Amino acid sequence: KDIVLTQSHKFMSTSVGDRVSITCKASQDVGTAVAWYQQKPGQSPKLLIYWASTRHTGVPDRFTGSGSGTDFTLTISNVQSEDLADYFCQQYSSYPLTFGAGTKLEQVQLQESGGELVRPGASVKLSCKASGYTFTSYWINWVKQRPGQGLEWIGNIYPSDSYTNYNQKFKDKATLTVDKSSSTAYMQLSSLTSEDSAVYFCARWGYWGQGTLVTVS
Repeated sequence: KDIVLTQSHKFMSTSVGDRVSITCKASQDVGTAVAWYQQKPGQSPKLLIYWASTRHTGVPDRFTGSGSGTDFTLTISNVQSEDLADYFCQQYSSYPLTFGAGTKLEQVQLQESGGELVRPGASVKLSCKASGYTFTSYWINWVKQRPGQGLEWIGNIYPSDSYTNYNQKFKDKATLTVDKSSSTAYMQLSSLTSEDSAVYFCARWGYWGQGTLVTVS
């Protein structure tokens, strides 16, 4: 059974200066293979914490993470205006990678392209141009985010040899490939329906692309 992460507060209210804690409980033991992300409207998720309690490069000391096993916590000590955003936990213990549903608090580069209007039933090809690091040394992941909804992992690919892993839910709907020469990863989706309309992100450890919007209509 897929690992389910539960963040019990879709919304949390706070005031500038306050301390806030958001929790995430895993349906299964995930060791400390948990990451926390911040995401603001119209922007891509930003990595805050990984391995449950390690702060990512450039994240203010205001953010701390803790926990192991099934219970994890993200704490922001002295809330600032710029911290008002959605927060998501994610586990990377085993496939399929999964995310919590989100809590709304109130030189590496990946450039995506390809998103547009597409006719139902047809196919679309999304691209993700990687730069600023060695393309063949990091797994590239693709994630789907339907407007106003949460994150769903589609699958990943190792560029050196194109080994792939797919979320069973997407096993034939999508195919992942790369072009080593231009450092770009691609994802093609077939038999499109409105359930496929969404923003699609490519991401490697630590960095997400800006997202590309696919609209089936």
